[PDB]
Amino acid sequence: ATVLLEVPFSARGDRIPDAVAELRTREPIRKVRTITGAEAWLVSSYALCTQVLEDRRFSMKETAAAGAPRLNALTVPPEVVNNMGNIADAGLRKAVMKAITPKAPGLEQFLRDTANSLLDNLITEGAPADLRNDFADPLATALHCKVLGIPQEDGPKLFRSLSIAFMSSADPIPAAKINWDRDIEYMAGILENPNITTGLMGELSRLRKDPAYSHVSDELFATIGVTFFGAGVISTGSFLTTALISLIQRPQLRNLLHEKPELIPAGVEELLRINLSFADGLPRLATADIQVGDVLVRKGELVLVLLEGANFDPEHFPNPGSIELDRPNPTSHLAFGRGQHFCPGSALGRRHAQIGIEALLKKMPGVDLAVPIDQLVWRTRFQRRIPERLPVLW
Ligand code: HEM
Ligand SMILES: O=C1N[C@@H](Cc2ccc(O)cc2)C(=O)N[C@H]1Cc1ccc(O)cc1
Repeated sequence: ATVLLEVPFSARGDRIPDAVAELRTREPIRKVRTITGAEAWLVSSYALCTQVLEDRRFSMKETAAAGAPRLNALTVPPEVVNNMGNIADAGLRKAVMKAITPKAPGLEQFLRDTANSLLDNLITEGAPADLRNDFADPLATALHCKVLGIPQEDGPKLFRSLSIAFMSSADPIPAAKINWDRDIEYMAGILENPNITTGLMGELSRLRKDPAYSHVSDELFATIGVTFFGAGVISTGSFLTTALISLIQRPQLRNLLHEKPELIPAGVEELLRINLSFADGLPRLATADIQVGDVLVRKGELVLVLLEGANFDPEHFPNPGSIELDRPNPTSHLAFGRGQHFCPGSALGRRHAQIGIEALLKKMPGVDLAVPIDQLVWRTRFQRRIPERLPVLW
């Protein structure tokens, strides 16, 4: 006799496990056990994933309630699970959104110059190069320092928190609180620094002294900086890293995008659709009894939305494992979520990858893995799937 299915199925981010297709066709909502020992519903078809994400009765903020079944332990204060709600209630949503657009002046040129500079340094050092630690992550870090308006030299200090902040742990993590309190204090100091006049933190620093915002807490202003740096850098760094693997594995596609770079936006959209960067389903707590497929989810139960369940669903994306640049529904994937909590940095994440890949194909058109693919070391118990090193030659 066996147990309930345990999630996650695999930490590998280069291929989807066969178990996902069997679950989707046979039991697209199914009971699973999480690493905390809690039970949850796993949803794995495009139709049911979209239903859950569009129904606000499946709540993200209630996942932080005491005594709720948990996917993993919180690494942030519980009020921060409601981060975007707190931002909107303070009247700051429009300000935050206009600061993280890729259309900000100098931003695209900064991204291009930084990507080229990183790749030139790698070419000078000679092969093998590590495209995660010496390209994808520094590019994500540099981009978010610029978007935030904070010194580039402070990027690596803030980055150091992320290997702990985004763990997917059964128990609370002592180091997460140490790093959180320290990073909050850094961002509080940025708000009092008169040299910080640009980017998101420059705008928040001005709004803090505006009478319309005098009753917004200093804690919220600092929290916006820490959370947007952290979520943005881990999400863009990890997506670009695993998109580069998908590209390297497909020399025909790599050659086509090198010859016709005007197809890079459509290629990136497919690379988003097939991306396995999210290591766990997205969690929601049922606030009511809700019918999902054949199952009545009860109030208080945990539901997990499996993004690669939806994004590889052949009923919505025929031939789902194939990158096809002429699909009729190309942005209808769930890589950025759906509904109330749709990613606010979607446009910035697209541009980061587009410019990173464009620069790579110009400088490194023969890029290939320097080791057999089974030699990549996949990070475990983490909210993203990423290889620890990505050694390439060219
Ligand atoms: C390719 C890059 C990215 C991917 C794949 C991605 C993916 C996602 C997904 C799937 C969600 C929904 C989570 C849920 O519903 O539980 C989300 C939300 C979020 N993302 Fe992104 N993201 C990316 C880039 C960014 C960037 C660049 C930023 C900020 C600079 C950012 C900040 C956020 C925030 C703050 C939320 C919470 C939204 C809310 O609760 O309403 N992300 N992201
Ligand atoms: O809990 C949150 N925390 C932050 C994201 C975050 C989590 C941990 C951390 O150290 C920094 C930011 C938020 O903006 N909203 C929510 C929901 C969330 C969680 C993870 C994620 O990848 C995206 C959204």
